[PDB]
Amino acid sequence: TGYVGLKNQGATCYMNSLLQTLFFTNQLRKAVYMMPTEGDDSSKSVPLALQRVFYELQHSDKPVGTKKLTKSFGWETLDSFMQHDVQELCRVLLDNVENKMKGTCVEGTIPKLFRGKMVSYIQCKEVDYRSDRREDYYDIQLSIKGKKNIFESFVDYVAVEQLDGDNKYDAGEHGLQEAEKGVKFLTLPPVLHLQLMRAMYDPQTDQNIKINDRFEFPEQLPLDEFLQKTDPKDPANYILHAVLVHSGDGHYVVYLNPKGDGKWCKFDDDVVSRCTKEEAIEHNYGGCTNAYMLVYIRESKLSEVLQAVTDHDIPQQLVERLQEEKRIEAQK
Ligand SMILES: COc1cnccc1-c1ccc(C(=O)N2CC[C@@H](C(=O)N3CCC(O)(Cn4cnc5c(ccn5C)c4=O)CC3)[C@H](c3ccccc3)C2)s1
Repeated sequence: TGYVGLKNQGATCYMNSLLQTLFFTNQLRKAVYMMPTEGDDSSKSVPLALQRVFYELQHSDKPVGTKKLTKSFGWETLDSFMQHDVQELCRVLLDNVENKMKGTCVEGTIPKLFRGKMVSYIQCKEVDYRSDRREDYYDIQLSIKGKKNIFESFVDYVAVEQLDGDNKYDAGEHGLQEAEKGVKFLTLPPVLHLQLMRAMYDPQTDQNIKINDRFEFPEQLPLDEFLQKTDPKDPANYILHAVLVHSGDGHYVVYLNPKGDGKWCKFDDDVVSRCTKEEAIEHNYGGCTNAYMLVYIRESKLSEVLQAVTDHDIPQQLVERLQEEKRIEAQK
């Protein structure tokens, strides 16, 4: 493979899977390295700690650890991971980084990479009144129960809902109204984080029940037909980068093809093996082991996103600090 694993330090669950997905977002990695953590607290700093994991992933020949990172964002006490969805762990990390990059030359990399735009509208069926609000989004949550595949989930996602008796829209001056609500996509970003809604509410066992149902997703994904305006110059065609997997009800795993080239690996904690396309994609449709999150890259943008990273893409200042820091760790 040429690729190093992560040590599975706590019940950090999905974290290793997420870290790897993020690491192989090369345009993100190289921005991360440029963050000015010169005088950042060694242990309190989330942005430092991420630089450390990345550094190590790029250099270590031996499984990489996460303790200082876990501690940094204070997710240690058991339940810290269970209580949160994978996209929340993402948000925490990216938000920290987004903010650290403020006032620098790499200011703006996060939104640049992950933020798409969207419109929620309410349209009264009988009256002229229409509310329009554009929203930003860094990730998309798809319904799967009773959907075959991505297309059916996306369909549902932009589906029109009717606001009738009881759910009647309060149209302000025009009282209650039969009205229809929907969402529609203005843009998609270079990198597309999709989460599949496999946990749902239990009015019985009162826990999060996992839906192991088959759900189908393609290696290539066209989305122009979900846009308002399409663009000939750059269509919304997406390339499958990463499949975050979970089996049971739990072991966590992630398949990547880091260069987007269909050369897949399986990343299970310390153990990284090359794997077949089948093992990565169809084998994880489900029906138990199955995907819960996908990562697509916009074909047009692959080469900037997955731009090559050299060892000289780490500031030598940063290297110095980490090397010293590693050295001083000398147990009798
Ligand atoms: C015995 O306890 C242990 C001891 N030692 C180590 C580990 C444990 C464990 C304890 C519990 C484990 C477990 O099995 N859990 C808990 C976490 C949970 C998890 O990893 N999640 C991330 C993916 C997730 O966010 C995806 N997602 C995001 N947003 C959503 C939905 C649905 C609606 N919305 C708005 C959604 O499904 C769901 C939660 C697991 C899971 C996996 C797949 C599908 C559903 C749910 C279920 S493992």
